[PDB]
Amino acid sequence: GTIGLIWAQTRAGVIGADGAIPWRLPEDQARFKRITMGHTVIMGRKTWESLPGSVRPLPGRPNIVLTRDALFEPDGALAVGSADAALAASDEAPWVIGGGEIYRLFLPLAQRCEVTVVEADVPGDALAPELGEGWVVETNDWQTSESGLRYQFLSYRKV
Ligand SMILES: NC(=O)c1ccc[n+]([C@@H]2O[C@H](COP(=O)([O-])OP(=O)(O)OC[C@H]3O[C@@H](n4cnc5c(N)ncnc54)[C@H](OP(=O)(O)O)[C@@H]3O)[C@@H](O)[C@H]2O)c1
Ligand SMILES: CCc1nc(N)nc(N)c1OCCCOc1ccccc1CCC(=O)O
Ligand SMILES: [Ca+2]
Repeated sequence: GTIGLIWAQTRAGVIGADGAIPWRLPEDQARFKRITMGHTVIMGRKTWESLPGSVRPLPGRPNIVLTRDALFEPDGALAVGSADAALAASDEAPWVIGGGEIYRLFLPLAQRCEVTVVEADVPGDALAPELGEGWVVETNDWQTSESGLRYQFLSYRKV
């Protein structure tokens, strides 16, 4: 089993504000879709609710949602009550897709983090997990989106 985390953050670590992602980055959406397609995706209940209805559930991927309500019913997805239960229901290579609470829950089990860093001085109430010792990453050139925002992809792997 290989657990991955995937997220997009500002340079300062912000990932969400008022239940949404406070920027638009189409190159990141395309990358996220390509990376996770065909894999189990694990998310917190608030992230399930932040999904636009047209992509809820995320198509072509088994959706798993963590909640403490044993009778929460995400149509087209599986609701589970614990990290162990989510992994027991996962395929061999699940991606943890947020949000802040769920990233911190699965980080100790993760083997890679696919991170998009965005150049945006925007505040928020949800933060990316802190990567301490144990990870190695190669830097990539910063890119400019058609939306005009500058962004960087980073692929962290466990040492
Ligand atoms: N930038 C990115 O890449 C990215 C990606 C995804 C989301 N986000 C943003 O992040 C924000 C959401 O993050 P968040 O931390 O607020 O919410 P979250 O982690 O997505 O969901 C939190 C919820 O998950 C459930 N949960 C948490 N710990 C649990 C546990 N141990 N066992 C079972 N269920 C558990 C609870 O649901 P119940 O209340 O139902 O019990 C809790 O309220 C949004 O603003 C979203 O836009 C950003
Ligand atoms: C694209 C946002 C995003 N980007 C990265 N790098 N990691 C995430 N965990 C993430 O969040 C996933 C949850 C929200 O996903 C969306 C939010 C708005 C529109 C579309 C999608 C996903 C679309 C798809 O994957 O088909
Ligand atoms: Ca129903």
